[PDB]
Amino acid sequence: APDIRVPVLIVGGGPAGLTAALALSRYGVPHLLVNRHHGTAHTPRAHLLNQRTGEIFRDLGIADRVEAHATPGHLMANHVFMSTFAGPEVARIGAYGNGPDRIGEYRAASPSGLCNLPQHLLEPLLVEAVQEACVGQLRFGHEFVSLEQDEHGVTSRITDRRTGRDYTVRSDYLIGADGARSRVLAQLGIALDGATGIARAVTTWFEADLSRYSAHRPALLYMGAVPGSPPADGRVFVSLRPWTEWLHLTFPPPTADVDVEDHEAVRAGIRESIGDPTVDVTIKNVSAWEVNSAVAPRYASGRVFCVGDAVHQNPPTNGLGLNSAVADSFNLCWKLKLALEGLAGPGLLDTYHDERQPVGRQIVDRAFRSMVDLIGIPQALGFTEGQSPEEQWRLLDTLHEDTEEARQRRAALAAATAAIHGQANAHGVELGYRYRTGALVPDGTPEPADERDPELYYRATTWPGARLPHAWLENGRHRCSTLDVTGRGRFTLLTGPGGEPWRDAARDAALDTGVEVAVLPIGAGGGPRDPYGTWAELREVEESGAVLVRPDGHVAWRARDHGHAKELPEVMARVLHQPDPAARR
Amino acid sequence: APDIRVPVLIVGGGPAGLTAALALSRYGVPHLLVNRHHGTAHTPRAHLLNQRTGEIFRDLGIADRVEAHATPGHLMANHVFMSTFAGPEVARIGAYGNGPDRIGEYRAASPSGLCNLPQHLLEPLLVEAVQEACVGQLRFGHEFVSLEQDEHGVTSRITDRRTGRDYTVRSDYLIGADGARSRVLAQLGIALDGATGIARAVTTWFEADLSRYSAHRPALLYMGAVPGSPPADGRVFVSLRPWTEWLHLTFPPPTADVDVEDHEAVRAGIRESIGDPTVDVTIKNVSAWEVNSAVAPRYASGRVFCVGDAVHQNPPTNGLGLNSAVADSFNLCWKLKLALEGLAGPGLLDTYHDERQPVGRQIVDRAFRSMVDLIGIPQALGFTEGQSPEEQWRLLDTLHEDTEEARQRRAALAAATAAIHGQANAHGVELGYRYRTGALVPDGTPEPADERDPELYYRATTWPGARLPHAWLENGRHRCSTLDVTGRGRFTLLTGPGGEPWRDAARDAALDTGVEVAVLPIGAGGGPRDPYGTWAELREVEESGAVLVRPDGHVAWRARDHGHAKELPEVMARVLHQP
Amino acid sequence: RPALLYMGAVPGSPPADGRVFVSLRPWTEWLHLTFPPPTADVDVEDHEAVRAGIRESIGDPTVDVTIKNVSAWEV
Ligand SMILES: Cc1cc2nc3c(=O)[nH]c(=O)nc-3n(C[C@H](O)[C@H](O)[C@H](O)COP(=O)(O)OP(=O)(O)OC[C@H]3O[C@@H](n4cnc5c(N)ncnc54)[C@H](O)[C@@H]3O)c2cc1C
Ligand SMILES: Cc1cc2nc3c(=O)[nH]c(=O)nc-3n(C[C@H](O)[C@H](O)[C@H](O)COP(=O)(O)OP(=O)(O)OC[C@H]3O[C@@H](n4cnc5c(N)ncnc54)[C@H](O)[C@@H]3O)c2cc1C
Ligand SMILES: [Cl-]
Ligand SMILES: [Cl-]
Ligand SMILES: [Cl-]
Repeated sequence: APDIRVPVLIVGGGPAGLTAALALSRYGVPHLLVNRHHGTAHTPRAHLLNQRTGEIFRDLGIADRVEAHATPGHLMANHVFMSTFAGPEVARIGAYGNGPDRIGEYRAASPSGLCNLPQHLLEPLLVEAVQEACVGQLRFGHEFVSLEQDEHGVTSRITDRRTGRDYTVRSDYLIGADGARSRVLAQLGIALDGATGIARAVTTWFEADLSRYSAHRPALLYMGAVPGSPPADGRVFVSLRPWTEWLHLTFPPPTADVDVEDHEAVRAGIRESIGDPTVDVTIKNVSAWEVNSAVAPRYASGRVFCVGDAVHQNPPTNGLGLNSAVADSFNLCWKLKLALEGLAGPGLLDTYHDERQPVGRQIVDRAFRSMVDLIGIPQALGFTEGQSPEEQWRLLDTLHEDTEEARQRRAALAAATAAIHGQANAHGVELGYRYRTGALVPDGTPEPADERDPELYYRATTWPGARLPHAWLENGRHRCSTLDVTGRGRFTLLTGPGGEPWRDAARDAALDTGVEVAVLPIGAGGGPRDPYGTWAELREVEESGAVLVRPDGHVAWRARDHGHAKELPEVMARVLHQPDPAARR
Repeated sequence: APDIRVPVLIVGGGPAGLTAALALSRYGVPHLLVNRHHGTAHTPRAHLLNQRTGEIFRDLGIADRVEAHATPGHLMANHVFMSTFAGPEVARIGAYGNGPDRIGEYRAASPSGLCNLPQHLLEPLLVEAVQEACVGQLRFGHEFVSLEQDEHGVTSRITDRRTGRDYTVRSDYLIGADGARSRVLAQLGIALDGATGIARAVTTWFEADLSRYSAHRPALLYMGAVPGSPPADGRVFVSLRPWTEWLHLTFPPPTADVDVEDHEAVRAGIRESIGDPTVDVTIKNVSAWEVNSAVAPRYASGRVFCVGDAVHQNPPTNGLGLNSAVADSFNLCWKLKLALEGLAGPGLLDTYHDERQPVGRQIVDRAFRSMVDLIGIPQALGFTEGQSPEEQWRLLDTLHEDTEEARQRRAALAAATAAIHGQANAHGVELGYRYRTGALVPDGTPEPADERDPELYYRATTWPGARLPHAWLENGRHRCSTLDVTGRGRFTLLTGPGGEPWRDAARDAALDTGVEVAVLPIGAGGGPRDPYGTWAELREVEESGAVLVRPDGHVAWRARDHGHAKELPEVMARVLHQP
Repeated sequence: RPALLYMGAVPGSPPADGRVFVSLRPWTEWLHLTFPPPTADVDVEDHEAVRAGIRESIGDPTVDVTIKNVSAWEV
């Protein structure tokens, strides 16, 4: 006899969990979320919000609230390598699409920019949105202990940490959003692939007016090396509030004792990284963080689905962790809604693993290689163990000399610096991932490809599994994206001139499946216009064709022309995995 | 074969029709709206937004946009009777719940205030919200010509006025939102009851800095009488942007040359009303419009439903027309949504007329009686036709003498002033209307009644048919009304401690009817809190009981205790009029 | 749809009767350029004719138009 019955139990109220609660809130699905801690994040942790996250927050209706508090992209314009903050600079690249060679592609790719908003500010914004909708319930100070699942539901044991009293929750489904060392994932018998404690990071949150060393070269990341240090002893400054509020990251050797409470010693390390004793440093927090590089081989078992840091862990390079957490929960929730309605079978819920687990592998691999690229810069300079400050100042000074030695060091520094685009301008990784199996019906066309590095370069496509291309439309006098007039908990069929047969096809699809397909003509039927012609360029179907958009803004299917309209009802049945045991496997 | 097939055609793009397109947008219902004019309203027209409209705009997600542009309630604090604007004042009452004797009741009654936002500003906000949703389609410059309907739908003939191209729309339902002289209502064979041209009103929109004559007595309405005029020649000043943007209203006798383009003449008239020839007056527009008071005996026929000015017309007094237009469309759209999904029949759509026609009768009668009350002030002062300026100045001055004559006029003024509460503080009209037949199950309790004038005084109740009472809840640390956590396209069952049996009952109701009833415990089960205990006081059920709230914020049913749980499935089948 | 140049054509005009709006102070101060035919009598003092033409170019008579200057220029 269970204490609570609810359609969905969310375990964990970090970004992944709160994203799932907000999505289910927007879709009208009652849920309970339990979070072990009494409050939201009390330190910055992850901060970089990429364009995909920006699009998901527009769909969930919180983008304006996030933007009001976040650092804007133009104050993240560079990625800097330096000696001390007050000393000579080593190298610099354009970051986050601000450089003239990337800014066009970044603007064409999304209605959203990149911005910077740390977790102690983001999480309260998600909490407020969830409380305002009043569809599900948040319980902070409540700890998940264990689960059993069966054919029909999931029975979970929960502890109220204040009262010490246990209770049980019976749910149709459970979301594991409980972060690294997930108890939910463990209870499923799923063990991550990869290494644990591959490094420690010591992250210090502090206040210091460093505007004299930063404002002329605005950046999110200033990566420093104090002359007389081995190459591994890099000092990473992260701008949180230009140019007064900061993180400082060090990577202590495996055999160093870190006293997180020793503010005195941490303050002296930061003053050494700055190299200007007149800058007053106030410590706000110091945290030691075990860095892993690991990914779950399976994301789900039965009626339990794990998201975010429960199924992927990586170094902070690329800032992919937070963005991938948001996109995991946004992939899953519209699928749980249709299953709970009886409009989709367990076959649709299986596509969560099929679509998201390969992205988990991709981001863990990319973040690892970007962490290893960092040491290339001080190596190119000729920095090693056992060098005096004076020897390293001389290597920096002799860098610009008219010798064979200096020419080769300048070449090695340019090559080491070029590789940092893999973390500063990784547009293909951020926006260009495509689901190749899952809640989609291939059209028989080959995947578009070119000679450009697919990690660095995004290429807009309606190929099924791809995120729908962004184009500026106009609805009367209202400027709106292709991504703004799709999603929001429904399927949308984008059509054009000569697309009338799509209306009866969509009508038949909804009758056969009980799922509505909204028909939206662009540049026809009095619908939104394509003022620049950009949508006609990107849609890759003819005027009479169609692009079928899922509730998460990925393309489920496309059709060159209205010759394919009669396929739509069967396409929708296959996307929804509607349990037809005669249906064709 | 029709040109266009669409669930709902809305005819008319004023407040009523734009509200319907916004509600249908929020509910995900594809629709088409045609409006004969190429633009939204080009002059202020209706401006007073009452608390109930504020609540509906909170439901439809646009109340913050409206509030950013509107005059706030505290700047509409008085209703003023005066001579000239620059001359001596005659009388004053508190307005719109600003007086100390009404402010408490107005604050407890709603999460929303009253505000002032003219139609030329409000209509673009609704259009923008509809275009942003991109669920339905707006076509301005398109004119409805005629319809025919059958068992299965409605076929309308439309003309594109710029091209003269004609086309046909086949819709399941049609909303007539086409305003006064509704072409849609006519084609239904339904004629209004009440008179036409009961008067002519001349409305001048102008700019003048009158802060010196208004700031010390903030009002929406300054009602003046230039000494040497008959009582019927009242000048109504309406504040639009304190204190530089105004309307000036007059009621010329049904015989008089009204040149609307004669600006220099209107301008001279406004200057005389002000009584201070140094004030610069810039005319922005002059409009003549015929004041009616009629109400349709029937709001609907078959698959066609008429809202707002199509079905009720009244003088501007009480500003009920704009508010009632919004509440008509909000009553109707959630019922259409359940009808289109096959979860309700024509029986639910019949409740539109049953609920809203009686409110149309009430507002037309109240507004007429409020218009008639206005002449009572100048009459109390002893003003009549055929008096000189000096004669009327003398009567103003003598009003405060220690004579019997002056004692009597003083008493007659006070009584005529007290009647203006029926337009200035008519809280029971604005918020307290209750549906007694329609999409509701009466609980078998007698309707709460009391001694207070029910036009003036709102009495909060969960008696089925009433608007759900406002209480402040807190959901975690988020402050929210009972009205914020209900509505928004769904049925909600508010419960309390010992209400667990309502869980199984709502699930059974969903199985039998196909309509979800969201269960929301207050002060139990980790749900929203009632920090003051106000909700426990207003809910008029026990802790273990239930209040069933409709998508429009009205109560469909209540139950004293959890023993009534087993009744919820049949209650839901009767509210939805399932065969 | 922010622009320096908004080039209009009032339906029922010859192609050569283009109306060019030039944004000078977004969105309250403007130029309006026409190219009258070589026959036309241009009266740079008839503010009320010029005003009626701008209102026509705009297509919304609720927009108040205040003339600052009219000039004819030999291209
Ligand atoms: C100390 C620390 C510092 C970090 N700093 C950075 C950084 O600088 N840059 C960067 O890019 N990434 C960083 N990360 C990772 C980043 O914070 C995550 O990628 C991001 O929060 C997404 O995580 P999530 O919501 O999946 O999990 P989390 O943020 O870990 O949240 C999961 C939540 O579940 C709760 N929980 C755990 N067990 C239970 C249970 N049994 N019952 C109920 N609740 C439970 C936890 O209390 C926690 O609130 C850091 C991580 C940690 C742990
Ligand atoms: C000149 C004027 C001044 C007013 N001033 C005041 C005031 O000061 N105070 C006050 O309280 N009330 C006033 N009103 C009334 C007030 O505007 C209405 O109560 C309010 O507009 C709500 O109206 P609605 O949406 O029902 O209709 P409306 O605002 O009349 O809008 C209906 C729309 O339908 C369109 N239409 C008509 N026929 C067709 C067709 N065949 N096809 C397509 N579309 C069609 C019209 O173009 C119009 O835009 C005024 C009305 C008028 C006409
Ligand atoms: Cl804690
Ligand atoms: Cl938003
Ligand atoms: Cl709002």
